[PDB]
Amino acid sequence: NLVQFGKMIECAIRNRRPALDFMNYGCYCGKGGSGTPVDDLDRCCQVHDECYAEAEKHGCYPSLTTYTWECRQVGPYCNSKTQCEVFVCACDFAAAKCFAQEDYNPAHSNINTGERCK
Repeated sequence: NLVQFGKMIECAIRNRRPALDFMNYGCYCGKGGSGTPVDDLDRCCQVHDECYAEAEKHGCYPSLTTYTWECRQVGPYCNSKTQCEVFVCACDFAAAKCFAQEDYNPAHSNINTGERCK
């Protein structure tokens, strides 16, 4: 669920920035979901959106999913059981690792998505 994804980001990126930074960034970081991603970080978010949308297509509801995971020395680690929770944990896991790897450009935060993401 939302809080878990937040804690998972924090874990992956070693609390280098607030998880809240990833909620208003580029064309895809935040809720939905259009145009060309402004950079590879934003593309993390696009792939994440696609992942959730696959999950929902198959009967999961990512916003209602509370999965099982742990923050380990090596990073976030999914330890879920049911199909949906395994699927949704793995969406969040790939996005969090992606965020840890990619550059965060402050000029790409809080962009006019109305105008720049069509």
